[PDB]
Amino acid sequence: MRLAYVKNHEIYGEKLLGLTLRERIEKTLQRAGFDVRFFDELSLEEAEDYLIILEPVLILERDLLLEGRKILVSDGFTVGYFFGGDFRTVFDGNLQSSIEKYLSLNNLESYEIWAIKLSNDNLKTAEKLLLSSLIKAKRTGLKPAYYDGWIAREINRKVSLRISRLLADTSVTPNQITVFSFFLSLVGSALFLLNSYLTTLLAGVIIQLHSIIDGCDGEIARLKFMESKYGAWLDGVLDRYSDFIIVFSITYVLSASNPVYWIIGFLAAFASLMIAYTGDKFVAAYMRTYSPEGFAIPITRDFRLLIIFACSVVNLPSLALVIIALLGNFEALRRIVALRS
Amino acid sequence: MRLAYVKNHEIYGEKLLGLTLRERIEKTLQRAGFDVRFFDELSLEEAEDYLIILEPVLILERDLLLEGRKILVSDGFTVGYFFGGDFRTVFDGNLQSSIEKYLSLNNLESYEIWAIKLSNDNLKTAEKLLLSSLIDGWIAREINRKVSLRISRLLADTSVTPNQITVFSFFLSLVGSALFLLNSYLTTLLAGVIIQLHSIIDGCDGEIARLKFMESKYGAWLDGVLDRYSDFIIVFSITYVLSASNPVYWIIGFLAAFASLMIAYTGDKFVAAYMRTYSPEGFAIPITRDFRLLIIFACSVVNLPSLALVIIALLGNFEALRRIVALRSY
Ligand SMILES: Nc1ccn([C@@H]2O[C@H](COP(=O)(O)O)[C@@H](O)[C@H]2O)c(=O)n1
Ligand SMILES: [Ca+2]
Ligand SMILES: [Ca+2]
Repeated sequence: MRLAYVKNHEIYGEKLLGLTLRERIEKTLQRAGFDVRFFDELSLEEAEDYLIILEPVLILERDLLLEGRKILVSDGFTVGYFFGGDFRTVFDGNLQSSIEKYLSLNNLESYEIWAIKLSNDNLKTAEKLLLSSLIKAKRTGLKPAYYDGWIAREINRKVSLRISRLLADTSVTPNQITVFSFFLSLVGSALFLLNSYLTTLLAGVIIQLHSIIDGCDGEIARLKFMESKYGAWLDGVLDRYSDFIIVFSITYVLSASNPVYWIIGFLAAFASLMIAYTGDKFVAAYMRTYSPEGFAIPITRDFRLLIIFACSVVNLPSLALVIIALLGNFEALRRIVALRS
Repeated sequence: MRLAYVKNHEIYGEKLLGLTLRERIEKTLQRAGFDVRFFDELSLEEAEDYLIILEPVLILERDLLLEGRKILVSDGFTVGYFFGGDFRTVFDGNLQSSIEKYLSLNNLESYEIWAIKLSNDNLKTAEKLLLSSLIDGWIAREINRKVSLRISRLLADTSVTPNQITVFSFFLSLVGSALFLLNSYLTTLLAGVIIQLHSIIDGCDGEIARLKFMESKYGAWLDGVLDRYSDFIIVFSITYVLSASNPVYWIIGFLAAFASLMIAYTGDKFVAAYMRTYSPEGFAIPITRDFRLLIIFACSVVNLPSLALVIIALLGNFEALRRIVALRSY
């Protein structure tokens, strides 16, 4: 057992994006493997490790790991104290004094964690930073199947985070967003079948909307601590259905004009599914996030859907199939070669 | 650090399926987290734990776990002694005496492990049991393994690696696919046979990996990836030929390919998300890879590969859907 002692402050009672700052620090520290104790006056109980947090803080990092004596800091400011079990031998019933003594006996290295000290002044800033911590990027401490591609990071998350901000104050769940997003991909696919510029343009727009909103399920999951194994599985599975059905619809319409597009469609669908499969099979076999260093063809899902959108607005959905088939199949083969080392 | 002391025996020098019995017990005990010491006369070094093996044995368990002092037995026969660090406080330079003493101070429980005591008599039996200890579905396990183990038995005494088998297996699937493209009953029949051969041989990579301690993460990744390529290319080849007679088969082929890929994806995504093997506890539609290839083989021998596409498209898509619903609880 590891104990996290958190000193009470009235500001913890304030709600930030659907949860009190109190439950936020509680849930983050629990995820980090600590039993939490809020206190006005500290009474020390037995544990292997002690984490002490005196000033009100919002922890933004996702995968906090605490091994060995350290002082936790955020931009030079002390966030909390991580003391060893031997703190018992020092504690004299006065917290202020006992910390002073323990620090004089030890030479604690400072350790940087992503956090923001809470004040009545800067909650708007806390909100902005909390939202920014929801993206799938190694910078946040998250450890997903794989991280956001460049389009996701610089285009799509900018929009979806603003949607998630509004959803945070509702009862909407991640699984509901995942299913709704899947449904949107079906609407887009149906629009392709109507075989006209107007509906093809609309299909493209709705597919890019789908791409954006598909980021909200993960954002809300992380934002309200509603992540689940099934949720991660379902989101991946339905994204595969979406990718296939979108290509199927475009291919089906085009095949009336030239049967050669069945071949291109087959290859585009295969490529789309295999970019996802090579990544998830990596996680399955290696038990770590898939995240290659250096060169890689940008043909992850955020790119594929943007390409479908762009080609659709100029009424050339056929071109999207060609690009995905080419780029996607080359990237899959490249991944095979690159991973051997 | 934990030390495994293994008494020398001439029988350890004999090769069993590509490795000496010495190398086998060494690698098994290393995998289990022990540093190995072969000995005629025992000299004790410092460690948290001691494992002592006096009689020549082949250990068949792959994930051996030793927590707390025990006597290791196989069908009542003592395989080895697992003593605590305090054995140091007892050891007097004579192994026989020290074991007697340590056992009189302790009341060790017996712990059952899968192993076989080695003699010049039962090495044929050792080979059979070792092959049997090497672990896509019920067809794979209960039909195909009967043939693949016999192939793996022969490959074990060569330098062939799991990755080489995986790539050769992939190549066979391409040969089968090419045969479908030639569009005649004879070549469709041959395609079916080669696809089932591919199914059988594809299990050899895992057998050889475990048998020769050559498992790797990349090997597991590569087999899965190339199996997806194979499933797609086989269906593509059948569909392409059929599309000449009726374009509706493009649709069925599309659905058969998707189904094949999604059965694999739902399974591997499960491992990625849950960090456990995917294994339903009750009913499931039998449409894992071993079944799919058998269906293609069977339909091909009566010149109806089109029926294989319909069956895979139907069973595979329903099974994917079933998994979605079922896992909402699991
Ligand atoms: N229904 C959902 C959707 C996403 N998630 C979480 O979000 C991750 C995916 O993030 P994105 O949706 O932002 O790409 C999943 O792997 C899982 O950790 C979830 O837990 N339940
Ligand atoms: Ca999503
Ligand atoms: Ca396989």
